[PDB]
Amino acid sequence: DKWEMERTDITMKHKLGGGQYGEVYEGVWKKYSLTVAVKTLEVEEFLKEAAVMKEIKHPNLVQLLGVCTREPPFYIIIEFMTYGNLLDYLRECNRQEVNAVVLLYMATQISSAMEYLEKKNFIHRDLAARNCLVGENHLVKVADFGLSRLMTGDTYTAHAGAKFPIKWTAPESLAYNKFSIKSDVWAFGVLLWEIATYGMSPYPGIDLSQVYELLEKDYRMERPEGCPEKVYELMRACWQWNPSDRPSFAEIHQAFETMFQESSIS
Ligand SMILES: CNC(=O)c1ccccc1Sc1ccc2c(/C=C/c3ccccn3)n[nH]c2c1
Ligand code: NA
Ligand code: NA
Ligand code: NI
Ligand code: NI
Repeated sequence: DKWEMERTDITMKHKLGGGQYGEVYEGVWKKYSLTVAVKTLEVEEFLKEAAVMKEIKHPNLVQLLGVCTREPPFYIIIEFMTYGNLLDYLRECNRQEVNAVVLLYMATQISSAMEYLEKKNFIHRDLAARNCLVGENHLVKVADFGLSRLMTGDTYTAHAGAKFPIKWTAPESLAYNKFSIKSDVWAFGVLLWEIATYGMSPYPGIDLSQVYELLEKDYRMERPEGCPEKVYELMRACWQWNPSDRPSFAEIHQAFETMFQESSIS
């Protein structure tokens, strides 16, 4: 395995982001003088997460640097994203800096990554602002591929009693445990809303237990202040009850590439 490397190549620092990420550590890869992120350690899931990261490559997907899978503790070496997660980044930013153009740019990058996954027949299953990472100059990458899967059909069935982030999860996924690229499209809609609100929590003040009933009744979050109408329209298409009525990531991406360029012209 070309991805396999010597653990002693890495000097292990403190846990990343005060522990919010689970067991993931800042580390220094000494040879290359490089700060990296190291995921350590059922290991069954852990190892497949690594095999997946070896299959996917894209400028907006967090890149695998290497692994030590041969003996415990197991390492998963991932590129270090200097600004941390998108949620905290949106909350803490200077909005004059991270403005309407930047928000468009973020959606374009993320949708670019999802269009690539869609074309490859993968699903992510954990899309959300907390799972995106931010680099210099508002570079954004999707991370956390632990639940990512290469599909054999058009649908994937989570194991019985698996539990999900209710406010990001598509109705068919909540009810039937069925995931598809369409379910990702739904979650991407929630991510857009997180972006438009600079990291507000979705369905504000609405208790988790009532969310599914509301969706069945075709309640959807309102258009965030300052959110351009075209973007709200996309959100609403993402939240269609029928998965087959949700746009593809190819379409979503094209819509953002268009908006982003027109905004850059101004
Ligand atoms: C087990 N958990 C994950 O794999 C996971 C889940 C959600 C989001 C990310 C990750 S893995 C991860 C975590 C942090 C990073 C970073 C840097 C994090 C950071 C950097 C500055 C300040 C605060 N946090 N670079 N690359 C990373 C990869
Ligand atoms: Na999801
Ligand atoms: Na599962
Ligand atoms: Ni593109
Ligand atoms: Ni494209």
